[PDB]
Formats: sequence, structure tokens, C-alpha cells
Amino acid sequence: ESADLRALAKHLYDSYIKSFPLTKAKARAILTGKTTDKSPFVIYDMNSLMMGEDKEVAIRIFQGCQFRSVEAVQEITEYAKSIPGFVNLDLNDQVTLLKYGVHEIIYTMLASLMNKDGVLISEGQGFMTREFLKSLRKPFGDFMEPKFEFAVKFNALELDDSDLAIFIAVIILSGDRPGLLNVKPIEDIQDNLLQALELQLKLNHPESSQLFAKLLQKMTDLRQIVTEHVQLLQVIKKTETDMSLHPLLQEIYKD
Amino acid sequence: ESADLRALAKHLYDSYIKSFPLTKAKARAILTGKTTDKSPFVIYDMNSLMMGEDKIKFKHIKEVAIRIFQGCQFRSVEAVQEITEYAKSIPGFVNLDLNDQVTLLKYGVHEIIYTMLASLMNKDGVLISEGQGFMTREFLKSLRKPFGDFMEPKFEFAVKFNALELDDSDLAIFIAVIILSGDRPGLLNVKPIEDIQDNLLQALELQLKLNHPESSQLFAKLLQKMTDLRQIVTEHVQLLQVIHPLLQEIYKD
Ligand SMILES: COc1ccc(C(=O)n2c(C)c(Cc3ccccc3O[C@@H](C)C(=O)O)c3cc(OC(F)(F)F)ccc32)cc1
Ligand SMILES: COc1ccc(C(=O)n2c(C)c(Cc3ccccc3O[C@@H](C)C(=O)O)c3cc(OC(F)(F)F)ccc32)cc1
Repeated sequence: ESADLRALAKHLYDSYIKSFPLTKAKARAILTGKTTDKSPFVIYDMNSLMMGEDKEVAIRIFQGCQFRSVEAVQEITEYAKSIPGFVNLDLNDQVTLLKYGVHEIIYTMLASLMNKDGVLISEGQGFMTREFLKSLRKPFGDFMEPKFEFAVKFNALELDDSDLAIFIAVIILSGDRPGLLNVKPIEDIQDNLLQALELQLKLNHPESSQLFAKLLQKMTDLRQIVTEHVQLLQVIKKTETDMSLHPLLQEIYKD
Repeated sequence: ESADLRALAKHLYDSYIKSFPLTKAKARAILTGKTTDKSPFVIYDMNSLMMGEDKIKFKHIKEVAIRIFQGCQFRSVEAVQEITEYAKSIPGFVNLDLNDQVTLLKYGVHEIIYTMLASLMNKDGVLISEGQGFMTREFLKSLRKPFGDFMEPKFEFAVKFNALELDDSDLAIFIAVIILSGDRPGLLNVKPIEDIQDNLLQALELQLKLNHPESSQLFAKLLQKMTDLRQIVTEHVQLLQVIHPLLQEIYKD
């Protein structure tokens, strides 16, 4: 049964590597100056942003964020389908779980791209500083800061990709999403994923059941970040009428 | 090393029994009607509420919805003291920095209140006045504009949490784990807090393995419930923000 849980952990890690082209391993190699990977161009003000290439800045960056979130949804959906039992659930419930899980997973994976000083962009080819993002016209200057605050706390856990692979699967398989039809089979899958994560942490860390506990708490941080984020989106919708969310993102955010 | 985790589990149980008069065991017996004599007074509508006030010894008594909410506030202030007494019996707690003890309790009590409230609830209602009364879920659900959904999220949580079928033995260690959280804002010395919580978590794991040997997933499931509690609390304060100077002082939280 431990063996079943190890097999589940390995299946998930394999799918994660296959689904997500920029891993924490690669992000940390880029950020810490390892010779496996290359150095990013750093955008820290308006001039270096202009040089960054090769209708205002805040809006331009936001449309970029939108493009990469759309791709992330695609990657996460591919990953979700590999979680044993997911594709056998009622279709309505598959959609509900993805709708609520996608952004919580986005914030989780975004942390891998961040340190306290900024975030990797353009597949790790650029690095945009936290202070630059903060300087952006209101309320765009408020978007990324809560993500940074979360990322710094999440990254202190020092998880690697193999831990994250199971953690993300646990997120998607939440039986407490609004509007679910059959909660029991979702919870049955999550119970196994939770045990797989528990054992994975037990083998890989350091005070593992406490790490387990601290990691599970991050869900709450995640759902709070999402709530605060949609509120910001509502402001944007009202003040920037020449702008709207990509149809996929609109659908995710609808109710 | 298994023996000192059992010794710790036992100390916590004994202290939990001392601190909290109405145990889950006694509460479930009242809720199932296994208690052969003292059937609780049932509050299912406005008239039965008013009669309940006449018969039971209430200590908090203009509008029914306000009056019930005020009774809940009185009870919670009582519970904070019960929980505080319990916390001081957790090995290591009184040796923490004094500010940190205060900080752990400040953020910890509501999560514990919710956990313990679940012991008093079934899907149909909740025990009041140490089991002397029973207030139905539908009567609560029927209350005024903002007060009708005050208890619903507590019930929904309680129904799921009670499905784990924890007994007082399990809950004693579980509550100690919640209090000893190293991620509360403004903690000065997190290391010994997390050292104690690590020990409590190991004691909780063994306890669940011994008391529920047929459910290997229970520990994981319980830890996940710890996180639900923080969400419910956040949800509860956003409800409170929507909702006699000396009384304001007594009930500042
Ligand atoms: C889950 O997998 C992934 C998660 C994230 C990404 C990705 O790297 N990002 C992704 C998906 C984003 C966009 C983004 C991040 C967090 C929250 C929201 C968000 O986009 C908005 C439009 C949204 O989806 O509501 C992003 C932003 C970045 O910084 C910038 F400086 F540009 F603002 C940097 C990287 C970003 C790629 C894959
Ligand atoms: C931690 O130990 C205890 C935990 C709970 C109690 C307790 O039984 N209750 C306690 C503490 C309460 C009030 C209460 C419970 C959960 C969350 C909030 C709450 O009150 C509000 C006003 C608050 O504290 O902000 C309570 C309410 C009950 O239902 C009623 F019909 F009154 F609305 C019934 C029992 C209640 C006593 C001790």
C-alpha cells in the first residue's frame, strides 16, 4: 500500500514534468546562477523595460499575464487528466474542479518563479523586479504584491517538483468546491493523493507531518489570494472598458 | 519513544476532561437519546424560544435575533477561558515567551471553538446550555436578515467533521495541535512552538493509528480539516464585520 502510494507519486511526477515546461528545478537554476541554465535580462524600470523588447505599460504587462495564464490553464488541464480517476468523474464535476483549481495552482507554480525581489518572465528569459511591478499605475500596481507575499512564505517550505506534483493534484481534487454533483468519488481520490503526499514528504523532508500540515494550510492562503484577485479584476473591468479577460479566463472567473 | 507519545496523549485527555465539562461522549449520548433521563428542552420556533428563556438558567439577558447572538457571545467568552486553561496544560506552553502565549490563544480560540461546537451538533441542530437545551437548525436558519446564515456554515463544517467519528481522546490532541501553530502573525520565537507542535503531531498520528486502525488516511484527513477551520474563521469575521460601552469592552472579540 506504501508501494501503491509510491507508484502514485512517481506517476504524478512524470506527468508534471511532461505537462509543465518550466519547472522549479529550472527556475532555481536560472535564478541562482547555475551553469545548467542561462542568465535572465532584468527589468527594473521603464528604460530597461523598453530595452526588454528585443497600449500603456501597465495594460501591456497585463495582456501578457493573460496570455501566459491561458497557456497555464492548458498545461494544468493536461496534468489534471493524468490524475488517476479524474477523467472518470462526471463531466460537470471535472469542469467545476478545474474552474476553482486552476488559479490556486497558478499561484503555487508562480511561487517557483519568484524570490523576494522579482519574478521570471518569458520562460525564464526575463526577470521583472517586485519594486517595478509595485510602481505600476493603480490598481495594476497592486496585482502582483499579494502573490509575492504568498510566494516568499511558500518558498520557505523548500518543496521540490516531486512534492509539488502531488500537492497540485490534492488542490484539484477538492470535494468542497461550490456546485459539485458527486462529492464522494472526488474525496476518495483526494484521500489517496493526501496519503501519497504524506509519504512523499516523510521520505524527502525533515519534520514531515509538520511540513505536511504547513503545506495543507497554504490552500487557505490560496483561496484568499484568489478572492482578493477577482475583486481587483472587478475594478479593472469597470475602469478599463477597452479591456477584457480572454474568453477562457472570463469563463473561469464567471460566478 | 511510542510510550512517551502515549503518556502525552493521556495527559492531554485528562486535562481536556478537567477543562471542558460537556464531553463529546456525553453530548452524542444526549443527541442520540441514549441518555435515559434528562431530555433537553427543544427550541424550534419563537414561542418555544420564549418558553426556553423562562425555564433554563440564562445569564445574558431586545430583538430575538440580537438576543440569541448575545447568548452566543457570552458562551464564547466562557469558552475562551476553558480553552486558555487547557492550553496552559500543554507541555511547554507556559514556557513560551509570554507575548507568544497570548498570540497563540488570540488566533487559536475561534478554531477550537468551531471544533468543539461540532461535538454539540448534528445535521438537525445544536446543544445549548451544557446540553440542557437543543436549538434546531431550521429555527436558526429562519432568523433575521444577517443572522439567518450565522450558524449554517458551522453546521456544514460540523456534519463533515463529525463523519470522521473522532472521540474525546483524539480531539484532545487535535486541539493542542491547532493552538501550537507557528504561523500566527506577530510571533517572536517560532522554534519552540513548532518543536512542541511536532511532538503533538506525532502523538496525534499514533493515537489515530491505535484508535482508528482501519482508517490509514485519517491523520491526513484531519490535518486537512485544520485548514478548513481557518477558512471558516475568516468567513466568520467577514460576517461579524457586517453585524452599552462596557458590554462592547467585554465582547471586544
Ligand atoms: C501553473 O503554471 C504556470 C503558472 C504561471 C506561469 C507564469 O509564469 N505566470 C502567469 C500564469 C502569470 C499571470 C498571473 C499570475 C498570477 C495571478 C494571475 C495571473 O494572470 C491573470 C491575468 C489571471 O489569470 O487572472 C505570470 C505573471 C508574471 O509576472 C509579471 F511580471 F508578468 F506580472 C510572471 C509569470 C506568470 C506559467 C505556468
Ligand atoms: C471551545 O469550547 C466550547 C465551544 C463551544 C461552546 C458552545 O457550545 N457554543 C459557542 C461558543 C457558541 C457561539 C459561537 C460558536 C461558534 C462560532 C462563533 C460563536 O459565537 C460568536 C458570537 C463569536 O464568538 O463570534 C455556541 C452557539 C450555539 O448555538 C446557538 F443556538 F446558541 F446559536 C450553541 C453552542 C455554542 C462551549 C464551549
